[PDB]
Amino acid sequence: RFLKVKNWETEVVLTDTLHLKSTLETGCTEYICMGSIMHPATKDQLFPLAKEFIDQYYSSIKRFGSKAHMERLEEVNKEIDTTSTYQLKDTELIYGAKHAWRNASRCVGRIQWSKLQVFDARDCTTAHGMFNYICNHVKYATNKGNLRSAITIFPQRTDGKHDFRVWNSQLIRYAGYKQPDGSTLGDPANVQFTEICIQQGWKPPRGRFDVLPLLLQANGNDPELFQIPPELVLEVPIRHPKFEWFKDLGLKWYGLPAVSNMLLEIGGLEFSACPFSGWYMGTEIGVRDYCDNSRYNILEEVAKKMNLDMRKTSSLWKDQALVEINIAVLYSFQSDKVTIVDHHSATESFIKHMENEYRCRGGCPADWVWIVPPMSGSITPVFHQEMLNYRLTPSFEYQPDPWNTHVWK
Amino acid sequence: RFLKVKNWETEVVLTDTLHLKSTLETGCTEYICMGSIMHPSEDVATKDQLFPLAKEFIDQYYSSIKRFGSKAHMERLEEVNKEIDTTSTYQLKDTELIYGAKHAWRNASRCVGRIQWSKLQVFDARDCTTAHGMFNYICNHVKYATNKGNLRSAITIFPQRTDGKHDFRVWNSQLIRYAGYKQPDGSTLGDPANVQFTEICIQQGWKPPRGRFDVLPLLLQANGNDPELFQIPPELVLEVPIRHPKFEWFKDLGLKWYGLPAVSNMLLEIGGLEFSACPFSGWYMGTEIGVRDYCDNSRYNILEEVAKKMNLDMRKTSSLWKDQALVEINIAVLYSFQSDKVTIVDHHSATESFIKHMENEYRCRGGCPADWVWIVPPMSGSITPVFHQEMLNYRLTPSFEYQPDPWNTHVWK
Ligand code: HEM
Ligand code: HEM
Ligand SMILES: Cc1cc(N)nc(CCc2cc(CCN)cc(F)c2F)c1
Ligand SMILES: Cc1cc(N)nc(CCc2cc(CCN)cc(F)c2F)c1
Ligand SMILES: Cc1cc(N)nc(CCc2cc(CCN)cc(F)c2F)c1
Ligand SMILES: C[C@H](O)[C@H](O)[C@H]1CNc2nc(N)[nH]c(=O)c2N1
Ligand SMILES: C[C@H](O)[C@H](O)[C@H]1CNc2nc(N)[nH]c(=O)c2N1
Ligand SMILES: [Zn+2]
Repeated sequence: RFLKVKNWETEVVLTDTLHLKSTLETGCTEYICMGSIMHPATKDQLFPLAKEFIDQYYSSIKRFGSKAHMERLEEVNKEIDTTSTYQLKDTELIYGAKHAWRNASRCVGRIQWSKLQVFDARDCTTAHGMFNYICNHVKYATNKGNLRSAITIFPQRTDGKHDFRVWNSQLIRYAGYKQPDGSTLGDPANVQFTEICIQQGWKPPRGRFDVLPLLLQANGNDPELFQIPPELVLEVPIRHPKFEWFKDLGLKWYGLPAVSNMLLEIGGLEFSACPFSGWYMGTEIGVRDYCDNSRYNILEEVAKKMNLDMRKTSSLWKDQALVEINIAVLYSFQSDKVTIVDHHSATESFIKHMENEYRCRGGCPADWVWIVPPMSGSITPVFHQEMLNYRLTPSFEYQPDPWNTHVWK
Repeated sequence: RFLKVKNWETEVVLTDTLHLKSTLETGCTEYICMGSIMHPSEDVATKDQLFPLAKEFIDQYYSSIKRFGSKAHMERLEEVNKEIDTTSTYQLKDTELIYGAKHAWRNASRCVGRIQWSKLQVFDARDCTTAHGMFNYICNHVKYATNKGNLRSAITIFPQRTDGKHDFRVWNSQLIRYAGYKQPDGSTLGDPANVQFTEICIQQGWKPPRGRFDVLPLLLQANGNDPELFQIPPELVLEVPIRHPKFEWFKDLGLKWYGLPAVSNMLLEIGGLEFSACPFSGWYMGTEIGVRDYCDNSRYNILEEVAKKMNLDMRKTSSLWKDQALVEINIAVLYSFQSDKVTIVDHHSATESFIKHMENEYRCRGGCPADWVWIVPPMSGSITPVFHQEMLNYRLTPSFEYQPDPWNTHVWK
């Protein structure tokens, strides 16, 4: 009734008891494992989700079953009778937001989990208010380059008709344009959203790295376009410490990764607009953003200027060019004093974290498929780490795109 | 009953119906996924356990040859059923043996090489009775499979398990491996992965040359008896010296690797029968050597030396000095194997072939069990197509399974 996991590089073994607290499906069964699938209330249903979280919280402050505690257990249960839902105390919102990050199985950055700055935006009511909260988030988090992790939490879902949503998948993305001759300008992953913003009245500059506008939806109304003041959008020009022609590539990338399309679930409530931001692992930019074939796809471009044998795959010209690109990302950010972590430091930090979590908490849900970096996998320590994956609450979940689901006016 | 998988690089979606035939545990539950665990958690079948397993294997063999429900199919079932009832086991026809072996390979969810599953040379060694006999069967396998560098997939199959007390085992984990010697001071000579098995060999009288690339003796076990030592004849062990197309100094490293990878510690399960000794071999993907064998810290661990020779700034990690030297190593391995006309496949060619295979298998067979954590190569993962491919993992039989290390199990005399 316990589970061990081994590190085959170190032969260290850890015992998992924390898993005895999951409930949502993994999607796997004893007959099929779905570890690589990207995606596998009423009166009744809300009470116990709230109940278990309050017990969770009060257990986290020594005072489990305390004289206080039951008054909150009382008050929360009382409020659900009247408003149907209920509202978290500031204490609960901060705990719940920090623990959703703590339980994000796919996040390698979680050693930093309790150093989360929470911004309570639950008094927001209009897209204009949303824009204001988001601008203050970006400015705080960017912090001239000394980035700090933060989340802004907008009002919880109530009936579905009046959701608050950030339609951008991230606060800061570059735009994607369909070129008349079948090709794509900018970031290909963003063609659809970019066409919506254009359809919505955005006047695109139609270059590669055009920062998309914010498309914010408050209280179920139609979304509205807002352009983020550029003085808040910190960007880095990508140069190489060896190749002088590298600056000639015209490459830049922004400094603030901020996820804005996910759903945060605390005690049964559903915060559908909860943008959060950290700082980059270099491979996110170098390997995935620049080198996916469905993204900026610069491998051919870089190897050409490196003059590499591009005919046979066994020359490993893609591998060589990949390493160089990621050297330039990490070097460009460090030269411009913008926070960045390479995949070796990042993965070394996550082994520490797993060690911490097993000692003080008894388990750390982790998704090997996402924690292992997209490059040089086995030379990082997480590659040889067995992990158990299980779903703990509070949690970040996916949700449908608003445009697939929104009935306009 | 109609599970979907998506490729996130191409948007292709495939429909899996084959999963309905799955069986033994994945190791996962609705509450915990174990897809990154390496393993799970007198033991021989009864007449009652065996009847169903055999029937279903026979039913599926006869379905494969478009003879399901035929009189041949019906007599075979009755022949098997009676044999299990009288002898508490049964013997596969040779045709069934070959189909079973090929389909355990087809079914092997961790194998990226499966596009070759049906071109497999099966050697029926079920008439073997002694360790000397095994040595001979293995020598023939090595020579056939090596083929002067034009490698050829093969398996040799020794007698099936009876009561567990009389098993055939190849105590080696692979038929060709380099010895590893721990030292007084904690350093290791050779291959640190093989320190234990080397010590066993030495205990059994093997006189070790104590070198960085010593081919281990074979340690063969017939019919539950004590294992016995045999030296593979060196002329049958094809090796490749590792050099680099650009760095003249790379040969000064003194690297070499053997050409033939051949797994000899697994168990082949066909129709409820267990062939505890079934060495099988193919050809290498370069990353197996150039990433895992040479660059794992618990292995030969040469990144340090190679970076040095490349004059790499190794002060910080964010120089990516390990990444940079790992690439030039794997370039050298591909270049060496190719230079000497020894069959090898790079990780990009191999993953592209496997996507092609996996699609054809959905189309023609209705699914293709795959283990993402093992299919993705341990370098440059996301620039290979398997990284963006959703995969369903389930156990199809016939199958290769892990089994305990024999030295942990065997009782001596
Ligand atoms: C502080 C620096 C951080 C780093 C270096 C980091 C690193 C990463 C990386 C590399 C991924 C993979 C993302 C992808 O491939 O698209 C990821 C996923 C994730 N991170 Fe972090 N992270 C950080 C902070 C945070 C914070 C502050 C939160 C929430 C408050 C968070 C929650 C998540 C979640 C929920 C995912 C899953 C994404 C998904 O399912 O698509 N992370 N993280
Ligand atoms: C023909 C060329 C082949 C190639 C290129 C190939 C490739 C691979 C690779 C790269 C692995 C991962 C191994 C590791 O990281 O330790 C693997 C695993 C495996 N292969 Fe293949 N293989 C080939 C032939 C075969 C054959 C002939 C069989 C059986 C008849 C087979 C059955 C397996 C099995 C059972 C595993 C799982 C190993 C384990 O879980 O320890 N393969 N293969
Ligand atoms: C909090 C956080 C930190 C970090 N270090 N990374 C992320 C993911 C960010 C991200 C992902 C994707 C692709 C998601 N499939 C595109 C982006 F523009 C983006 F910012 C989030
Ligand atoms: C048939 C086959 C083909 C291939 N291409 N690869 C393999 C795995 C072979 C192998 C694995 C390990 C590590 C096992 N823990 C060490 C070896 F020396 C070795 F040959 C098997
Ligand atoms: C998915 C799966 C495939 C297979 N053939 N057999 C099993 C049974 C138990 C088992 C064996 C192995 C080693 C053989 N792959 C790895 C596992 F994760 C595992 F659960 C499971
Ligand atoms: C813990 C983890 O499951 C382990 O390191 C696995 C990961 N993936 C692998 N993939 C392959 N091909 N070979 C391996 O040995 C491993 N090891
Ligand atoms: C198919 C596969 O599950 C999918 O491509 C996953 C694999 N691992 C990943 N890991 C990270 N960090 N990010 C990703 O987008 C993915 N994609
Ligand atoms: Zn699973």
